Amino acid sequence: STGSATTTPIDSLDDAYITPVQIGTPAQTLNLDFDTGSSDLWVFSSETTASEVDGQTIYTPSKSTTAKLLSGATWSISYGDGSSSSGDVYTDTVSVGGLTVTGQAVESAKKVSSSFTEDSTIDGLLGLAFSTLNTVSPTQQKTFFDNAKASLDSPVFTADLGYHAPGTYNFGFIDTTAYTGSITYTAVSTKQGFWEWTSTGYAVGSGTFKSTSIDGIADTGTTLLYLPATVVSAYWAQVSGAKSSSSVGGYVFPCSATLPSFTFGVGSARIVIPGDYIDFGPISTGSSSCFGGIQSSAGIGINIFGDVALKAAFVVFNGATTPTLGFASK
Repeated sequence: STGSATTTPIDSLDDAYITPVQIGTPAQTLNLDFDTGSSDLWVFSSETTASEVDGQTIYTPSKSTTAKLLSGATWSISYGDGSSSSGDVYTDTVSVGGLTVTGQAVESAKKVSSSFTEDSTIDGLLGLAFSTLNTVSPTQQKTFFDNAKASLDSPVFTADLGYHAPGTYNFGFIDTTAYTGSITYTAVSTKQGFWEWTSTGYAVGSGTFKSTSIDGIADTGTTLLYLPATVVSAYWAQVSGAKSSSSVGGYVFPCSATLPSFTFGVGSARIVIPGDYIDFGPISTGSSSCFGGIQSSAGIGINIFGDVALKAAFVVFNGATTPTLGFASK
């Protein structure tokens, strides 16, 4: 089997991407944030505290003939940006882009933090990291990909995120029309439950490539690119007037600037992030100070190849017995 679904930015900054997912019988379609940095599929639901729902589409298990309470199971998750959610669990039929999993754990939110409430366009998350990170207790549950894997034509999914435009998540096949050149594959460590790999270095603009190992995760659920302070300082030093602002919470730059590209290494290959991808616009409405898309990972504890980086590539998440990651230009 295979599946193919379009993913769409939630706003004009590409702060996140939503992909329609069919849950239950008859289908209830919710728009979920596919997150390769977590491993819970959770949704706004009929159980969610009413004051914490503001515009989201909810899953109502009582209207699904295939929904079953997973008795005794609870879940609770906290994300890197400080947001969180928690609730109980149903199993139900879940389909993405024509690919169907029966018995998928669908985590029903009883509580969500303010950032989720305030984002009316995100109806929940679908985690695509390794199932060892799944938070369901006392019986840990598998991700949608893990459940689908054996039925897939090939044990892979791909992320093809757009810059200010729709893109695609495919399951079970590599669309050879979706990228240019060849795909370069690189080793993954699953030790922390992430799609963790090591980039071979970077360049700023038309500058020379610096060979240096940068360990980090491929995380579709993180907006920006978080890298070591040394790397990030070297980037922003090439933008007149750029500075790290404690009050704003990262590097800012004059909105009048033309940003340089940023290149990262994948083995001997190179992925180029155009400067425009690094512009996250005014820090507040009408400001002439703009927020940078490359930020320091210092104090996160891990480097994160978020959407800023991933949207510059066609990315293969290879879930074969020895997982790997592939990157191609597009």
